[PDB]
Amino acid sequence: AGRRAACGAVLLTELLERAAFYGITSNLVLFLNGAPFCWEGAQASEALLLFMGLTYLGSPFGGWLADARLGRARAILLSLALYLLGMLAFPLLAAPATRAALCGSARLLNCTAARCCSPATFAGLVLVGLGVATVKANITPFGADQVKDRGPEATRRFFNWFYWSINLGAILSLGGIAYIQQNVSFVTGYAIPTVCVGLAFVVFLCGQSVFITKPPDGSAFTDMFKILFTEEKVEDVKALVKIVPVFLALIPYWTVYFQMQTTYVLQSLHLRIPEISNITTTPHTLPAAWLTMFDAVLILLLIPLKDKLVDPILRRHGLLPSSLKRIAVGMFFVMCSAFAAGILESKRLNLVKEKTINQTIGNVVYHAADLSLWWQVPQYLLIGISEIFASIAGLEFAYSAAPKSMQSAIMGLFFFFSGVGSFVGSGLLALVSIKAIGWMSSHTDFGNINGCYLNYYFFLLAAIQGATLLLFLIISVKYDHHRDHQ
Amino acid sequence: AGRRAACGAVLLTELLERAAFYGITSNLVLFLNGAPFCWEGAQASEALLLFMGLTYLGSPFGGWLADARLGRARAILLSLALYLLGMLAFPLLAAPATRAALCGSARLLNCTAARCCSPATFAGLVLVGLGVATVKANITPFGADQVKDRGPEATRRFFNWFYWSINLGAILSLGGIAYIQQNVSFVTGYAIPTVCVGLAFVVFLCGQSVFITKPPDGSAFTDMFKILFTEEKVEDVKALVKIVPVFLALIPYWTVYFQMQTTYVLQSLHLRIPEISNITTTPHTLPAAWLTMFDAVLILLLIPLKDKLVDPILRRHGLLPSSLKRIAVGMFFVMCSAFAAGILESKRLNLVKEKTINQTIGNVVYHAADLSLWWQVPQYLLIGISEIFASIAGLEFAYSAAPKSMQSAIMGLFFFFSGVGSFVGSGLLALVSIKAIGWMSSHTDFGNINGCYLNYYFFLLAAIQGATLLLFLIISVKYDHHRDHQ
Ligand SMILES: CC(C)C[C@H](NC(=O)[C@@H](N)CCCC[NH3+])C(=O)O
Ligand SMILES: CC(C)C[C@H](NC(=O)[C@@H](N)CCCC[NH3+])C(=O)O
Repeated sequence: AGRRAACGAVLLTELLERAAFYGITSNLVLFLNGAPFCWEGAQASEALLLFMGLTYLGSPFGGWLADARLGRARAILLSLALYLLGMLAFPLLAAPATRAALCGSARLLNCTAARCCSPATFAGLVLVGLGVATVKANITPFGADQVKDRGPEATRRFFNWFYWSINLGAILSLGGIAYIQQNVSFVTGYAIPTVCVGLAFVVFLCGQSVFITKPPDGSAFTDMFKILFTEEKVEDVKALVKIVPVFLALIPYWTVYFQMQTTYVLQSLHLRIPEISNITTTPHTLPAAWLTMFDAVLILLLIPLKDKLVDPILRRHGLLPSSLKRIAVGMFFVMCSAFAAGILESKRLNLVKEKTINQTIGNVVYHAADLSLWWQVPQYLLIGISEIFASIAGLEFAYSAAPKSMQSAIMGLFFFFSGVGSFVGSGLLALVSIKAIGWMSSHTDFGNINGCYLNYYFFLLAAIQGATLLLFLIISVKYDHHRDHQ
Repeated sequence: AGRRAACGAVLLTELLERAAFYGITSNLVLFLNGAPFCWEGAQASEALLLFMGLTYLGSPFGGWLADARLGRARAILLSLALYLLGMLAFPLLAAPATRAALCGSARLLNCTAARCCSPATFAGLVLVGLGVATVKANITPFGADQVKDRGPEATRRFFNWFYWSINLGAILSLGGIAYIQQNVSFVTGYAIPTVCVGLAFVVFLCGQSVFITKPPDGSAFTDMFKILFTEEKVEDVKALVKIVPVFLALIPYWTVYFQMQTTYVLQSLHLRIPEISNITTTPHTLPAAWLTMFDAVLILLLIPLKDKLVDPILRRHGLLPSSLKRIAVGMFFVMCSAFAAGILESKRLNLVKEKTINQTIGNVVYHAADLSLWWQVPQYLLIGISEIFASIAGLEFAYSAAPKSMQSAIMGLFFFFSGVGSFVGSGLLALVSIKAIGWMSSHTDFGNINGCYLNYYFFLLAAIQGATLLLFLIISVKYDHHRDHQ
């Protein structure tokens, strides 16, 4: 022990940061379709798409800022400051007293009659995305540096609870904050994540007195020679060009898991959801963020079992000693869950032809089938086993396979390739929606999937995941042969 | 080279042996339901079940005979002699001139009116099964001993063409011999496999002059001490008790692949099969052995591609150096094929509700769907990739992981555990047919599956295969750690 405070402070900072981030993405589309904006669905979705795109693209640049110029701690503080500065825009816009201060004074109430307060919300989204980008690429290596002098097992044990805190903040946001934004006063609904950001900044500032920081290395990126003589700078390029194919093969894995995360909630919208006695009935409604947290809850339950039972057994039996093998196991569980979801959708698509029941979730009617929502339990347990096997392993791999000088930059490139996979998954979803292929071609997301073929999409995702699993297993052997052999 | 004749003779012997064996099992049920016997379907199926059971149970005993008493070459010759002696019973029974010599003189022609010539056919089946049992357990180690002094790569290359010859004899039997037994004169239909057995015996006798044999070791099994001091006899037990869990975990793999081999042909019976111009039309009919060889043809096509392209690349890239990893890859392909077959059956079960077409294969009407048989091409290509990855690897593993003194016995135990898996698969098929579970509960095999749920059975087989794949991958690491480390 001894360094328990330096880890707890980073865990709390990441928890609050993820809570605020999943608060801004849980009801942003519904907020843009409201009194102050009255935007259309296309632009409302494009706003969140550009937000996540800036978050993914900005992430590497945040690592370069934390490595070449700043010390990866002042970088986190500055990024959290820019994050908090952009967080006030949403409560200031939702408040009628300050909506006049932001831009004009929004008159449109029933959306009877092209964007209002566009620069304000766009600057807020840009600053929030850049803040999340610079934080996520610098919070995992700086957090793992607190226990780096104890061995890789300490970093893995820390990353376990790091992921656990990320999906306890996500549950606290999607469960509590989103329900507040959906049914009760909205100004406080957006003010709570801002308070979370402020508390995270304060916690990091107080924890700076016990953190073990590293001085910046400015003359590290200028020595990326590409024409072929100081030493220890050649190895930083040899250890960098060898980890690129791993991320390239992980891109389609991100594609499959992001499309699965979207389509799983989309399918959960079309199942029989039980009514909470007096929480989702009149005059309130059930938020969709709970259907989204249906998999963070399982992860939160699962992680303590892996850290206490699975990891010691696998360590004392010599099973899965490297992170790449755990990533392969996670991808196998991902394709298994995709096949299970395809089976469940094939069974569900036969029930909607006979009888459909109407349910209201997002103040909209969904024609669900006569099938309990708890039938998604196996398909969610499988992705729960996969993320605790693939995501934590990928994080500790990006932390360990990176050079000592370039860590935040490599983590930012990891998140950027994850975002590239997400965009490839969006393009794949748009590809199967053409007139040639009738799979998922009724309308855009959050609609009616009774006329679509989601089981075929799940089977295609499973086949793709299996192919990229074989590819990753092929390239994993070619990479582990240079870790302790060459 | 230099030893090309000693390998070609064993390949031809195995080819003819497998051809005769797959000739006796292609139309045995239809033969027992005919003029000389007029048996019922239950006893006709029980006869083949007991035949295969004696084949599987007898296999280890054949290895003990080839190791403790005989020299594994005289054992093969004696087993082939007993095989040929039991092969004459079927042509002698089918011939009207000798049917009176066998037992009485069978009068029942239209089966108007409890077994006729029961001792004759039972003794023939018993002797043929014991012959196949003693041959299969002694033909692979004796055949692999011709190239054992060149390295494991030579044994793997030999086993490739060994499997290729096994499924070229199977095609020559199911394609040519079964079509002769189905439409044209039946006496010659059963006399052809007997000629094949005689030719195999003659070929082995002529090739005995170039085979490299091993003297028998009688004092090898008496030293299986189980209470706990000559050396090299303790290692023979340590290398024997360690390979038992591998076979125990391979048992459910055999269960899944035997049930798949049965249900794949059963599903192929319910698809649109094109008519050969003047081969399957009046007055002839399409044999089911061709629908069964639909996967041996693909294997025959695939094997030369693996021996010439896949193996050199995997060798020069350090990929899959052990047989257990290839077995795991084969099991992964098996579960992938099971999922694909489940998808295809889910698509097929929706077409039979609208329109069904009638087709005659075994002189019986099948209500097939309006779906081409060539849609089974992916599900058969996957099992083709699996067998060339799992079966050859399992054979070379049973040959290499066995002690030098006990090889045929270990191969016989391998085939016995395969048969145990087959019987477990039969019990599993009988388990899902209870009144509680409506999966495959219309009737016995070779019937109507339009009222059954074969897609659910395929999904269950896929889940079981994945579970046993994870188990095998877990136990594979615990076994490879004592090959070159301990
Ligand atoms: C791999 C990264 C990009 C994703 C990771 N996701 C989670 O932690 C989820 N378990 C949270 C669930 C909320 C929506 N389904 C992350 O948070 O960074
Ligand atoms: C693993 C052993 C027991 C099976 C093996 N099977 C084959 O070779 C098939 N490819 C033959 C196909 C004919 C019926 N589908 C064997 O022959 O021993």
